[PDB]
Amino acid sequence: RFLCGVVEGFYGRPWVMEQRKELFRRLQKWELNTYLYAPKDDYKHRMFWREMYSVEEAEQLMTLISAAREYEIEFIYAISPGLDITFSNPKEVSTLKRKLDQVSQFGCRSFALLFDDIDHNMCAADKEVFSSFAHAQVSITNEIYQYLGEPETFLFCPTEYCGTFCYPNVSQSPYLRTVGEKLLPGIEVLWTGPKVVSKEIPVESIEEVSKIIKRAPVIWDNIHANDYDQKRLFLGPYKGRSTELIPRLKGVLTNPNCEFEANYVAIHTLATWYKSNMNGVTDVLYSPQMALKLALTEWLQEFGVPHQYSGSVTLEDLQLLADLFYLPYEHGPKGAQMLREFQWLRANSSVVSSEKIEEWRSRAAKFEEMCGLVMGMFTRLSNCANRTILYDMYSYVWDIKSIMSMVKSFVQWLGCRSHSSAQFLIGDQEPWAFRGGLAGEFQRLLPID
Amino acid sequence: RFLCGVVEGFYGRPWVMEQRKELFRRLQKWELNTYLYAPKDDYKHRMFWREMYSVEEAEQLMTLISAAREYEIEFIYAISPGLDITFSNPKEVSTLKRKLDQVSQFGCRSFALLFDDIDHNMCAADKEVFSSFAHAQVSITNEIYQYLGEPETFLFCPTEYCGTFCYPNVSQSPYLRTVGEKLLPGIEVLWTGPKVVSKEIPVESIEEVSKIIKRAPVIWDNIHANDYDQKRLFLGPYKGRSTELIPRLKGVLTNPNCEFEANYVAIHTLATWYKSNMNGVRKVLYSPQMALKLALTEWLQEFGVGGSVTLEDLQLLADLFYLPYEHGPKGAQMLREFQWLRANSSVVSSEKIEEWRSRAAKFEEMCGLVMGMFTRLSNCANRTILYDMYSYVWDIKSIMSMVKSFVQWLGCRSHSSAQFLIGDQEPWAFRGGLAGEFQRLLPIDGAND
Repeated sequence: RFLCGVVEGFYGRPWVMEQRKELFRRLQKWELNTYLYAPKDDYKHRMFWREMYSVEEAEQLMTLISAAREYEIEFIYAISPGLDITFSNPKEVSTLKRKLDQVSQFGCRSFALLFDDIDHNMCAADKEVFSSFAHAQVSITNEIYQYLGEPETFLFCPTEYCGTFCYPNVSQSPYLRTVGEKLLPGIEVLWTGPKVVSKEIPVESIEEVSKIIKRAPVIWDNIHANDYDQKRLFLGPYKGRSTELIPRLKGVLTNPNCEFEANYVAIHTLATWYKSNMNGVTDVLYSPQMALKLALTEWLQEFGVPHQYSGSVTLEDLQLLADLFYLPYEHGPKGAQMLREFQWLRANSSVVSSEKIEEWRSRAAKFEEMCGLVMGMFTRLSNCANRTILYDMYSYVWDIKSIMSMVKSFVQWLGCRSHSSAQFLIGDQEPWAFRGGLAGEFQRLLPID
Repeated sequence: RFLCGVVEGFYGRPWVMEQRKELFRRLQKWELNTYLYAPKDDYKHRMFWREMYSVEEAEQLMTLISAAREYEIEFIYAISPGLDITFSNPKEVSTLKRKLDQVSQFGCRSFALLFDDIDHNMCAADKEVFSSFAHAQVSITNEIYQYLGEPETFLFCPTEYCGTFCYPNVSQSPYLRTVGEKLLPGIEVLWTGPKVVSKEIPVESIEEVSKIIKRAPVIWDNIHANDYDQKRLFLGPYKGRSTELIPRLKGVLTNPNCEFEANYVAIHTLATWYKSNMNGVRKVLYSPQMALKLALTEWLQEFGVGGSVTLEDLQLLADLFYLPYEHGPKGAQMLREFQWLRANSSVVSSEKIEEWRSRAAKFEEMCGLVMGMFTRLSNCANRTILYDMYSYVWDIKSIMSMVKSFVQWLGCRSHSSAQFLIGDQEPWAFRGGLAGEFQRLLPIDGAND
């Protein structure tokens, strides 16, 4: 039993039920088998957890679970009470029991309770009754696990769910020691990696946290998570994770972008990565570039379902789009090539000599060709017939077009200003000082590398 | 008489029909009377305008027109033929006639021809039949206008509508002379301003346009439109417009933000500019500050069901996202305080450093006010208003917290190391993506020769 699926786990704009039914269709085509419902800004889930659903909310949740059971996807209703809860008071425990009982009647078999992004200080009665935070949380998890008759897949996310959040280490922390000692063995734990956003989840960190919890954890994976930076978007493949982590784990649950239609690659490459191996003890039987190419090919076929009726987008346009928006700690090959060409062009911009003028103007012409490629990419993407995918990522491609036009203008200005032929950079483009709207001003007034 | 209303005329995701009915309810509540439907990223309006409506969206447009007529708002179905239109081809004119005629059979009574961003001239036989491009546009506008038997309100938007678009000057341009002579009266024109964002439309620019168009223009407002960057919104007043423009104009149409729920303040302050100030003809009196206070009071009344949001939070929110050019008083105060502190940064922790610490204490207090504004706005009952503007308040929250940590490092500059915090966020994990990196590498005023 392996829990390979998608956790909705971001902040702000939760998905709609039609999007989740399309997600359940998408997982069943890709042989994935789980879905963890935990949207942080759904107000019946986090900010108010004592409040019960209405009749229409129960109906849409009931048909959501029915669509999941139709599509062989294990719906896991999670619930995060940790912002305001008295664990010592049994009234909050019984209210949580009532809420989990009402969601039991909607057809849910798998459940979870989540304790994330909360301060480590407790109440006065919680400090009076119980010794530490982890003892109270593991007593709540054991009480809910006994109250629901020990479900087959129950998930528990700790407050120190990554390597930076736990102190002093992953092994000397008293929190993970209490969690590993006092927990029932059928309850799977959640984990993220060395950070909240992990560049890599190495094998040895998984093995030492499997020592400290005495179980194989399920990695909540915020690789393509979009909630911390809403100016960014990630369309890279499922990289940074070795294929030998599958026998050392109980599940991989990816937390994708806040926009649903930008998540074809981020779930399909996870499906290809899970299809690499399933058992047995720079990567063997998995290439992230080949999984990225397969994801973009199937996504181009998704684009071609309405095609052009009611130029079209090509595969090279999608590859440029994925290379422009790749990873929280990486860019694409084309994006890094454009970065190093612009850094070269602004290096010797002030003094350019002969053969030096020849190579400068040739690489400036190559940069203008790449700028025309991104203009053609945006124009062919805006002429597509799948309108929902266009509306989900219109701000990002609009922002990269509106930046790259002025970058193309400044490279044309530098081509003018290599020789003494008057002009000004102000006369080429107006030097605006209001990008971001008092956020980019503070961002540019803050130091970078 | 006067066409004071809202043009839904941006790039991005167009609004759904139910929030358009909510918009019609708000326009009925604020004594506005117009709505210019022209969403530029719609696959039936701008591109593929020749395609007839389907058998499931025709009833949606019919119910939208009937909901407009219920609240006594003039639905103006604009159409943008200017992508691949052949003006001299009569079959294209017949397809345009059938397309407008099927909206005329949907109950729509006002129509508009829109010619934005088509300033490229005609070609082959199209360019030689007509003497100028404007002659072709006013001839097909007169043909459509007499085909419909002269409707009461018809709007012709040229491509030379911006003051910098008209070449040369305003009066010396041949386009505005051809439009002002060879177009029939009763077809009112659309004029944005001396700029495309229109910081200040004065009386004299309106006189210089009205002497060449021989009528009064209905003024387009991109004063709160965020379709050019989509990284900020605008909650400011209707600043930059004299009260005496109402007898010299035929209408004012406001293009608001692409997020619908952030448009309460801008449309309401337009309403307090019009219906509370000089409805009559009078050939300074409107206070933008009191209009902003009234708009924020009514928006606070919208915000109720209880997340305890106060009016100081909304004044702070409107000051954080204020105008395309200006900022709020509190936002400019925070920016000038932060640049004073980063200019007068203490080497170690007499007179200078004490005043520095006092201003740093006030700065961290108002940063905590920003945090309180976000955490009270996240607890509001009406979730859709939160979901529309979540990215902007999240961005300003995270940027304000990093700026507060940088001020905390600046208070102990000799003691602490690795700048603000070494937490693998020195590029803020490449904030903005490639758009942010190329924007920071653009020489606005830092590397400006």
